[PDB]
Amino acid sequence: HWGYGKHNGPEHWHKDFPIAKGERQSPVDIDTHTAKYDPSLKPLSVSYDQATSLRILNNGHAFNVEFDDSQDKAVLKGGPLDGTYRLIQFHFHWGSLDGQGSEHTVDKKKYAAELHLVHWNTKYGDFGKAVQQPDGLAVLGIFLKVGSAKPGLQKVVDVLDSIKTKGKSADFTNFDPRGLLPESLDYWTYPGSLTTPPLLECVTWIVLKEPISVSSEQVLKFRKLNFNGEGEPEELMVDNWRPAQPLKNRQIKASFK
Ligand SMILES: NS(=O)(=O)c1ccc(NCc2ccco2)c([N+](=O)[O-])c1
Ligand code: NA
Ligand SMILES: [Zn+2]
Repeated sequence: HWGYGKHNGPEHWHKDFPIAKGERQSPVDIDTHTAKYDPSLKPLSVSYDQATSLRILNNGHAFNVEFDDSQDKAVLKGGPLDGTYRLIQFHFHWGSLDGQGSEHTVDKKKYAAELHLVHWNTKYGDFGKAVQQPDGLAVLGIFLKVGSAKPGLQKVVDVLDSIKTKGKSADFTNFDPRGLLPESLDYWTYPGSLTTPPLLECVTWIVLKEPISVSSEQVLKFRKLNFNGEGEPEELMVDNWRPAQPLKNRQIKASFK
């Protein structure tokens, strides 16, 4: 099955998932000098006050913080989006060292990690139907650099010991994702895909320009997770990122001048 290693990683995914070579794959490099300001783009409306987190899961690839998406409790709208997109989960991608880990790059710069807040378009009723649509998903991407600690991340860091291996989960109620945002909501946007199999081309990507800072100790704890299950040889969960893919016939738009 797919993963991030030499024999099952991104260079192999196309065999089982031929859309890996498709026309709107993610991530991409954001070439900042050619991303054109679009004055018709609206401010992003992130409404997370009523978010209800439920659980955190090590799925063998990353960890997902899952939300109650049976009502419009945490939603993303505005920006490039038409309608309303409901938060279902967030997760991260990160590196073995601070100089890599992000999926998107900015003028070829790799950040230490990247946070993805995943939302589905409520006009399709359920996530499974949304991922059959070219405008089914909106993913808010936020870069992480290593510096000062992010206070709102520490509750995540501290539960990771309890979900070390694939298939382990823990209660994770009352987590406020507002604590993971940067100050500015300036963004770049483009049409793309999921960055892991099944690589479905359903995503409006919204990538924030301002990184959040996390401490070295915080990211070091991400790197103590395991890809393997309990009682299997230890494979540290590091370098769970897909490299940049060809931009093809797409334009990245900037929300800011
Ligand atoms: N790195 S990402 O934000 O693009 C991403 C990748 C895969 C999946 N899911 C994979 C999957 C299984 C069935 C359909 O879809 C998700 N997600 O679900 O939020 C997000
Ligand atoms: Na452009
Ligand atoms: Zn992701």
